[PDB]
Amino acid sequence: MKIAKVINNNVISVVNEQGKELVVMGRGLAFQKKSGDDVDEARIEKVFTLDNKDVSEKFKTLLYDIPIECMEVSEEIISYAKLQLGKKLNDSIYVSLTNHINFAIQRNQKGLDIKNALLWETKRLYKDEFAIGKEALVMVKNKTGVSLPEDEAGFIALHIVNAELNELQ
Amino acid sequence: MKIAKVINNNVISVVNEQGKELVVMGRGLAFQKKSGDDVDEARIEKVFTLDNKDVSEKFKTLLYDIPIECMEVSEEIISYAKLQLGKKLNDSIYVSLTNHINFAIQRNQKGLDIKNALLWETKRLYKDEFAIGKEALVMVKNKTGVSLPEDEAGFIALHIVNAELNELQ
Repeated sequence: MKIAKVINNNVISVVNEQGKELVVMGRGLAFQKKSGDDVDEARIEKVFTLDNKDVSEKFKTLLYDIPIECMEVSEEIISYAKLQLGKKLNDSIYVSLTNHINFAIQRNQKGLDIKNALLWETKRLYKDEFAIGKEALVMVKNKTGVSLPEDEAGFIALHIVNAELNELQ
Repeated sequence: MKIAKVINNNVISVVNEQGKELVVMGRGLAFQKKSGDDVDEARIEKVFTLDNKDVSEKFKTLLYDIPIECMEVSEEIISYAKLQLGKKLNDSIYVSLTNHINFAIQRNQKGLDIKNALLWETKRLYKDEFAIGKEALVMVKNKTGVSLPEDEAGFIALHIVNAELNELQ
């Protein structure tokens, strides 16, 4: 990607090929470089990505209202899953668990649980991915303490199967 | 949220409680205003949120890969679903469908088919959420041409129920 705009020597503005402007803070990113030049990845300290407030209505509350701690947790949870599967999983699961863990905490406080009505079938039909979900759950309860029931783990397994881009082992 | 850092009159830097530094651009955001003061909502024209090269492993590819068109579509999908349900669904579904749609396109192109073997149970067990999922899918396929089968739609329904705040109506 290339630098399109320059705010200062350290902070530059990039337009990704995916049509998204990024603001990258680095140290001397515009120094000894030019606009239209490919963004140096060594001097990158911090990156900022564009929220287009007109289009990104609800998208805003993800990047605003999700605790960074929960973010790390979810990233590491699915990194665990990705480590076990070997496949670069669909990005959808990562963001779903950040809100889902936070909502699970609230659900736990409410004294309510959700049920997976497909669980009896799911447990048998999807053994490995459910097991990885269980292992992930172990990681969840050991890192945060949040314990989700098998139903909820089943929903995670459903997201895992949607996250698996082609079974090939 | 507060304006903590100021690069110029139109571009400011917020430090959110969720440990997120934000670069918000808007005409006169720092104009007359002060550090520690709240970002003027009417002067918010463009927002940028922090992406960390170390922390955001997968979280990075979300905000990089997602096209603005697909974002609009997904916001509209959930808008349809949210209008039908009258429930402000969990934030996960919005971002999950942007990736799910892009990955579904890729899935369709690669010739990856995933038949939901749970769908046959889902028919009776998940009537409304799946029906609305289908209606939303109709909307997607008419607007974009991107057509998914009942199986994939069923998986979308699983995402919907994970984003559902239960039947609290």
